[PDB]
Amino acid sequence: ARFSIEGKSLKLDAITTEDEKSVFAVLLEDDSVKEIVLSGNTIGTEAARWLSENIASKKDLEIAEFSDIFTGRVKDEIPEALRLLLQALLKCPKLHTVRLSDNAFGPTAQEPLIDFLSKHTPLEHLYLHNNGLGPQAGAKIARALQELAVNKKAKNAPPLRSIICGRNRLENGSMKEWAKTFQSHRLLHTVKMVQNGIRPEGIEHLLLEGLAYCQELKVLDLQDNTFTHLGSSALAIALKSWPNLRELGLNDCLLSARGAAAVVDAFSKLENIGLQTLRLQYNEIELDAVRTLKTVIDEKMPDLLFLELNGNRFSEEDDVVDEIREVFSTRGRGELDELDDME
Repeated sequence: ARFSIEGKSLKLDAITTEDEKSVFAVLLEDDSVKEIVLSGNTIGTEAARWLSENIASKKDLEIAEFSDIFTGRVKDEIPEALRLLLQALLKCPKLHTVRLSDNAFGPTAQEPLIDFLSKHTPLEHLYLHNNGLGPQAGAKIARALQELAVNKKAKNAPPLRSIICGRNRLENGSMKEWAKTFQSHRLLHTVKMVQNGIRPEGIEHLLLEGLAYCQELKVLDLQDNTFTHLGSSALAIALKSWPNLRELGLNDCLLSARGAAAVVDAFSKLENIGLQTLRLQYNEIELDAVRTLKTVIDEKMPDLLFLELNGNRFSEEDDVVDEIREVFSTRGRGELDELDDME
């Protein structure tokens, strides 16, 4: 059973009488509830206390979509409801996916968040995007998630599979911590830390000291973070570590021209590339690497389906473009994006 009040825009400081008889009747009557969507409403303290008691009873709850549930609330008054909700979830043994994005978590709201994240061993997919964390709080999430690995390990719990944490200003200052968090979770399948303001030295460290140890990695998205030649050379080295890589997201990462050359040259050296999606939008990439890429895709990437090169430093009119297009045509599979905004 799936319960949703999504986008109902409810200013719930508490749970009324008919609001309890006409809104959360299913959540208050059904026990086999497997999903709960509270996204798009404002949850006050009292309401949170109500839901908590009606959520801890759902022993088969697996998905908790609680993104966007505190808009309008005073940042430092959210901790009580958060704690009440997260502590109720720690009682749901089959809860594998938790989403808490689009929620402003100040340093205070971070305590119950940290305790929960460090204790919920059944967690497999976490979504924590756009919470205004920052470097300080970012390392706290990292650190807590490292405690999760230990608890999971002692309890034989399933491994963490997804980690979506972007648009949270993690930047360079919390990268030594995440590297450690990825060392703790080497069975990860999806990782997305887009738009965090991470810079060259943080990208390099994160890739080589962290992600590189994640061999089951299928999807990696480091969209909108500064790579430069440094970060790029660090990727060129990490690549060989992900034999199961399917999607590599690198849009707006300013890999640089030589950066991109180094990255393309790394791929050329990998055999059996099961890669399907390659995003290289706005990376200051120039013609020469695209020509090299052209060959690499044709000879070394038989499963490619999506290629993004818009915004780079070569023109759609260069002959390599029609060459690429022809690789797809002949194969009958794969597509290039529209190059309408080149440099």
